[PDB]
Amino acid sequence: HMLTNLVAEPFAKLEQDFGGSIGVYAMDTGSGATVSYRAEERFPLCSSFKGFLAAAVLARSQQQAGLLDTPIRYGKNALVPWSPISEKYLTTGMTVAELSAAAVQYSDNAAANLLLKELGGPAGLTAFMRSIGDTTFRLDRWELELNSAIPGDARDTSSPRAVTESLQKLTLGSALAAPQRQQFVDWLKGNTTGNHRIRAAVPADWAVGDKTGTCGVYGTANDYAVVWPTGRAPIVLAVYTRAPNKDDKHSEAVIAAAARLALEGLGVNG
Ligand SMILES: Cc1cc2oc(=O)cc(CP(=O)(O)O)c2cc1C
Ligand SMILES: Cc1cc2oc(=O)cc(CP(=O)(O)O)c2cc1C
Repeated sequence: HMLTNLVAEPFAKLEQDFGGSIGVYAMDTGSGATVSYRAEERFPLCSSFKGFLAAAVLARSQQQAGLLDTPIRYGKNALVPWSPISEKYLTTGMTVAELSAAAVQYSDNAAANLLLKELGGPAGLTAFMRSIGDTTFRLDRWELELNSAIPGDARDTSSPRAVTESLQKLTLGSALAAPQRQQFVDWLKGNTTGNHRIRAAVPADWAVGDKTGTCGVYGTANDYAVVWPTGRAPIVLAVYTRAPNKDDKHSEAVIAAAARLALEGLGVNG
């Protein structure tokens, strides 16, 4: 409770300047200390579900040897706006592992939908999240409909706390077997879409893996990350935003600033 109180007022001022709501949960995996701000409210996942999607693929690969190297062929009708990798392999197909890397590191929408199909759709990803003990996460729709970010709509949402707890289980805990855990971490470390979010708050000498989400409406965007500061245990954190009006713009700078405050509250000099 103490650390959450240290940064309560700065968080309130930051979201007031932003003009919306900011939700943050950050966990120091060494001491167990946490920082919360609106950490139990639901926020739209936007593309951030794609990280958990890749983890679910990795979990299935523990039971289905050769899943990762399976080729997937698809037609032009599988392409979705913002499919930067999968459009370049339309005429050849891609493997499940390549689709997973594209979904994580480029937020590729066609790749995400193809992998959702393999796992049984939104309910199948939700079922995987239930299997690791996450009772908050829900995915309901596909790309791009899941980005609607309608105020008060619980579809395609989770909470910053549940996102962080599930991220910890998959990247540092025992939810995945050791080889799959490191592959998930490696995919997150190679993300290309988050340079202006949590990574902007993290010194250059720290390792970081993250997954972004941007809904394109309602000031709604997010990022979650595992951060390895030098000389101490890793930090896991999630920063989610939303705003009341459809035309409100998200802010990457606000996400970076919220990450800075969370790390400061935890006592992580950065
Ligand atoms: C995609 C997926 C969905 C799942 O939904 C479940 O209800 C239970 C599990 C764990 P399992 O029973 O297979 O050990 C589960 C796993 C994956 C990858
Ligand atoms: C609708 C939409 C807007 C986006 O605007 C961005 O600025 C960044 C991305 C990639 P994301 O941050 O979601 O990983 C993005 C994705 C979608 C579907």
